[PDB]
Amino acid sequence: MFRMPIVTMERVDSFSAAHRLHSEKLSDAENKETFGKCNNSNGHGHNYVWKVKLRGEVDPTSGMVYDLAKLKKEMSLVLDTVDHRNLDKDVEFFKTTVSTSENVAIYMFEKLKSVMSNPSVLYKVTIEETPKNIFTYKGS
Amino acid sequence: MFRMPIVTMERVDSFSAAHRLHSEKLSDAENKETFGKCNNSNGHGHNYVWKVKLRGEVDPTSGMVYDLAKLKKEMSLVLDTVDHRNLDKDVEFFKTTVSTSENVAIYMFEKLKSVMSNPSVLYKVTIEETPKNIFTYKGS
Amino acid sequence: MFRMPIVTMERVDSFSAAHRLHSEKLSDAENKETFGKCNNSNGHGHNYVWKVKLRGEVDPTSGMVYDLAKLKKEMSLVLDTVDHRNLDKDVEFFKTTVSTSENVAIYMFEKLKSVMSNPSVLYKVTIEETPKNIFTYKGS
Amino acid sequence: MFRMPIVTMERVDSFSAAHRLHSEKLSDAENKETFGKCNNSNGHGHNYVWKVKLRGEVDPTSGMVYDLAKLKKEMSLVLDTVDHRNLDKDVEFFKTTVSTSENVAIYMFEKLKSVMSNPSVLYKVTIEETPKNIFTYKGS
Amino acid sequence: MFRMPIVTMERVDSFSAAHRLHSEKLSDAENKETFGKCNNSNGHGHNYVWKVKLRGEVDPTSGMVYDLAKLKKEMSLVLDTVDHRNLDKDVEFFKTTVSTSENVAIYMFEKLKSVMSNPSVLYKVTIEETPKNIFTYKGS
Amino acid sequence: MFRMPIVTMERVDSFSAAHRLHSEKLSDAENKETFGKCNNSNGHGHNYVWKVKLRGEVDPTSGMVYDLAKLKKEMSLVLDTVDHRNLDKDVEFFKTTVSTSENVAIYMFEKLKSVMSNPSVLYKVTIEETPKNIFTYKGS
Ligand code: NA
Ligand code: NA
Ligand code: NA
Ligand code: NA
Ligand code: NA
Ligand code: NA
Ligand code: NA
Ligand code: NA
Ligand code: NA
Ligand code: NA
Ligand code: NA
Ligand code: NA
Ligand SMILES: [Zn+2]
Ligand SMILES: [Zn+2]
Ligand SMILES: [Zn+2]
Ligand SMILES: [Zn+2]
Ligand SMILES: [Zn+2]
Ligand SMILES: [Zn+2]
Repeated sequence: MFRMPIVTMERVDSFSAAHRLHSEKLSDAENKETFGKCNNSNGHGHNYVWKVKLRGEVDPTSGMVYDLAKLKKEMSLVLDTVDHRNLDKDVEFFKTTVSTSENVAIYMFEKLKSVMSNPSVLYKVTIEETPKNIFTYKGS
Repeated sequence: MFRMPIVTMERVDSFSAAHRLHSEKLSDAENKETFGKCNNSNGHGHNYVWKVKLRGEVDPTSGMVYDLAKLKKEMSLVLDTVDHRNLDKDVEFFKTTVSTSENVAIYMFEKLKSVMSNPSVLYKVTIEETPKNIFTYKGS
Repeated sequence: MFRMPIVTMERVDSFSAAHRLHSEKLSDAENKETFGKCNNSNGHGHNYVWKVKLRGEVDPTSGMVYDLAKLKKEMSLVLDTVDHRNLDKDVEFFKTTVSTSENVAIYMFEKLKSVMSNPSVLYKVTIEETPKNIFTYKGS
Repeated sequence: MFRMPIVTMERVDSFSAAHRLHSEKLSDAENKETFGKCNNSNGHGHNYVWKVKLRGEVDPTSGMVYDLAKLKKEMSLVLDTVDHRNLDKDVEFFKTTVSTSENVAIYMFEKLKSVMSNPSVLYKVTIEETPKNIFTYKGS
Repeated sequence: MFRMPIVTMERVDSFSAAHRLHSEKLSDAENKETFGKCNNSNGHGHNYVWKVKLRGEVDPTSGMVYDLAKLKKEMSLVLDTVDHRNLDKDVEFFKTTVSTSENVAIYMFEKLKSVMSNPSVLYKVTIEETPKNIFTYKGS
Repeated sequence: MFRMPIVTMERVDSFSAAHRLHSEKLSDAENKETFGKCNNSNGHGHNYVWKVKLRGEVDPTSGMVYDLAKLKKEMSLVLDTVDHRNLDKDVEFFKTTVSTSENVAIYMFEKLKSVMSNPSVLYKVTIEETPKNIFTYKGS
């Protein structure tokens, strides 16, 4: 056995979605106060940038940390759940957990981990809600 | 009189909004066929980039095509109508004109022209629905 | 009849390709002198950004200058010819016209025009050879 | 004779400079009112993005609108005048014309035109004072 | 008690400032040699990008690592000290510590920490002096 | 002695290169299957973004983690080996190690470390093969 160099591989994609920040554990007034304009009753939306970062040994034969073709398919499966959708209304997960970008990052990390051929190399998910507001999550 | 150099001045801002592409002049099936995933019943959303381009003589005293402080205020007035809103439900204009980015560009151009201290220098509006889909409008 | 507002619609994609700048109408020395490091005998490469800009009346029913789904398919047909290829060796056109980005812009414009469902709205092609070197072409 | 396709070629570079917006034709109070925080007595600064756009026939032999190596040298000559400098204090031109980005665009266009091997193809200069504030100039 | 997922939240803003790199502990010649063109006597300037990264448990009710509205106000307080200013002349801190971007990152981190409602979640500051030169600091 | 604040300094540059992903330890069919379109026999290419990140104590006199002028020269030496070249054919290293971006990141890290005046501060190399595919390496 010979341990190979450890490298990271990150793949960037995006999805467009609507949402409204509204907690079922808060009153109407509290939701307005906590979430401000993000609580607009008819919602608003974002192009979310999703970056998926893997870390692992370089394979000596393929030269890859992970098969990009395989990652593309797995990421597509996750993106299908959220792209051109309303997070709070169309995605079961967000019925019971507020759709802040913190919680979106967690959702995407966990859903991806659930579909991956080799989930052990999943290292970090990034969600950019806008170019100015960036969230990351590395799991438990 | 002495005509001064003609220069353009462009200012970039953004707004987050939800929408759904659905024409009242189309059947449900036709809307699905025309608009595809963009017709998702609960909508989706974008961070829209708005660029406002002015063209005019440079003022010999101030060195400006237009007062940026004034433009910022006028652009804010327009952005207030759409930011963190649902275009089709919250903005009267989109009740009767489909919220394609073509029509958003027209809306923003016309609304801005309506609030400007000097609307004669308004030259072009750009809307980037995503980084990959860009629309421009120069008026009548 | 009622002429509708004229708007532009631009769609951005990319392709990765190898090339070498070498004219069959120049000597070896002249090619080295004209093209410098771009004449490296084993070639070099770029991620080329391709932007396709259309201009036309907004449709009153669909709200679109052109059907994006249709454009995506037509652009794919063109991109298939160049993506992950060697321009000078794999693309017949470049056997007899030097693969400068000027000539790539012309190639992509003409090939796209050749496959378009409605080529009359094609307005401009942009090729970014790198983020710093940008070329555009509007046809004859 | 055979007229060749007309293509544009644009090259992007940058320079870092300090400035203060202050007109000798305005009083202290007027300068404060016209220029606001831009009139800060000790100045402020920008990374200015400079884009130089040329337009002309493609050469049948070289495939180029202009020799990029030559443009790089000519642009360097202009950039030497402004990079890591204070516009108002170090550049003679700005002693008598206010250093607004409108006037910077004009300055760079004219200075470049003055050093170019083939100035007839110079088509447009862009200055981005910040990513949000963009100016262009096409000459007389 | 139940420990919640740990997520990062990063907010990006910018400021324009002039500076000159000049150490009071170096001779004129040494300053020229150490700092080169950055020692230009009348200074130069940058649009500095500032990114503020927080790390902490997601709140189960609000879904947030930190209140963005609160962060915006706190970051504004820091930005007021440097925006449209000359670092070395207008900001007391830089009279006695050289205004390299390393030291700017430290300054902004410490000043922000000093005004924060909950400074325990401050994790990292980034300063981009230009798009090509990036500095980060995580405190003591 | 007094330990100074630890800060990172990162410098971004780029190079254009051709390559083909093909392992000498795989059959023709296996190479096609492993590498797909990346195995195109005449190759393809990328503008690779290279970021070089250093980490170390801030110098109390210069205010720098490292001399940028020195880093620029050292990075140039590495870039000379790959810019406007074919990785697999022109660079000895890639004759025996597949030119995946994982292995490019390792190559650039090790080659830079080999030429650095102070290699102890080298912390991380990033290679962006395209804007969507990003690799990093921190050494052994
Ligand atoms: Na909302
Ligand atoms: Na975003
Ligand atoms: Na929809
Ligand atoms: Na956008
Ligand atoms: Na070559
Ligand atoms: Na490019
Ligand atoms: Na000032
Ligand atoms: Na800028
Ligand atoms: Na200076
Ligand atoms: Na910057
Ligand atoms: Na290949
Ligand atoms: Na890249
Ligand atoms: Zn939101
Ligand atoms: Zn949409
Ligand atoms: Zn090339
Ligand atoms: Zn300024
Ligand atoms: Zn500086
Ligand atoms: Zn490749």
